[PDB]
Amino acid sequence: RFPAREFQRDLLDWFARERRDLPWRKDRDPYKVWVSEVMLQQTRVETVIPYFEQFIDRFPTLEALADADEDEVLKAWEGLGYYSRVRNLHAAVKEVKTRYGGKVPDDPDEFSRLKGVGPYTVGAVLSLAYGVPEPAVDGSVMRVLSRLFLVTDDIAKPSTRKRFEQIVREIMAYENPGAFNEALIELGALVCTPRRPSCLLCPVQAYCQAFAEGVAEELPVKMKKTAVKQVPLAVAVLADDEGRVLIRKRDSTGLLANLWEFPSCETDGADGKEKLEQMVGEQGLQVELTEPIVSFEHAFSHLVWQLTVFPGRLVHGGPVEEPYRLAPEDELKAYAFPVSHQRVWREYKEWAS
DNA sequence: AAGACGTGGAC
DNA sequence: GTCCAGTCT
Ligand code: SF4
Ligand code: NA
Repeated sequence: RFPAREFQRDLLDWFARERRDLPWRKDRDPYKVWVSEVMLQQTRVETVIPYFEQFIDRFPTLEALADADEDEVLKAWEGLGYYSRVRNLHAAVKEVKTRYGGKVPDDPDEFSRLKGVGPYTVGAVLSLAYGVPEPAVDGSVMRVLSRLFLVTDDIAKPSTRKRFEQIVREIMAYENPGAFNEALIELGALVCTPRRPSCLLCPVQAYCQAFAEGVAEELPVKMKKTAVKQVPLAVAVLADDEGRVLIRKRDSTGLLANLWEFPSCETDGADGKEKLEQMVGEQGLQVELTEPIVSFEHAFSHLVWQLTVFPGRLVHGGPVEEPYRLAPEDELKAYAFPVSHQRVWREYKEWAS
């Protein structure tokens, strides 16, 4: 029904000619392939490249990552977003070392069991690093296959991904699965792009039903994103006479987990300075707050923070208890802060000067 | 199933 | 402004 060999030949030959020389493509070490694949989840290649180089220089082997402190690993991810990815990777490499002696499982079922590894990552790492013929369907590959085969099912449904995986299992080049899987990904990045695909240059134009019917710009089908909640947030920047600043570590469950922040309160529409003073008072801390110096927004995928920054002076009436920490200005650089709170500090320092 | 979960480009 | 670059729950 489908001329698989003709398709594979046109695809893999194109790939050998156009493949980009990306940093994680220098070899097939499973640890390096796995790190790159996790960083690339909902993150563009050009964004990842500098993070990857810095991460692998700090954590050159799987055992190095496993043996590192969680705060050092989070700092190496700082700014990349979706920070549970790195907490899950860190737990997963620890299990690979403790349990499997440091060798990344080559069994799909075993690799699939590690935290942060789902169907795409299983297929990506095992096909590239070990030759295992598991499909590696990400959103780009879903777009490619939805066009090639004129599939109009919503690609957000998990069932749709399962259908695409079966398609790949039938058309795959079982002789070189890693190259086949990489080539579909590279086709989606360089040719079969979300808007204005370059169908006239495409190596597999011969086999594309969407091109035949003239509807490539209309695939894949995907539900429009649900609007997000708006969340007002009040943030205190508190310094003592010696210049040190009060920061606190977020809880390990939920939004921006285990990152550091300036003390803050979801006002839920209430007065900021009032609610902020109640919260700090609950702790050795005597604090008087200033009028707000700036307000700005910060987007997440699922909500938007509306931040207002309030300066204040801290006088020590007791010890600073966890989760809080008193940090000299010169030491703040050592802590991993979300981008929102990086901006809080930037705005505080511009106002001060 | 569908919401939680960051951030930044390209239109 | 919209859309795009997976996994846990
Ligand atoms: S012909 Fe166009 S729509 Fe079809 S796979 Fe190639 S770039 Fe995509
Ligand atoms: Na998993």
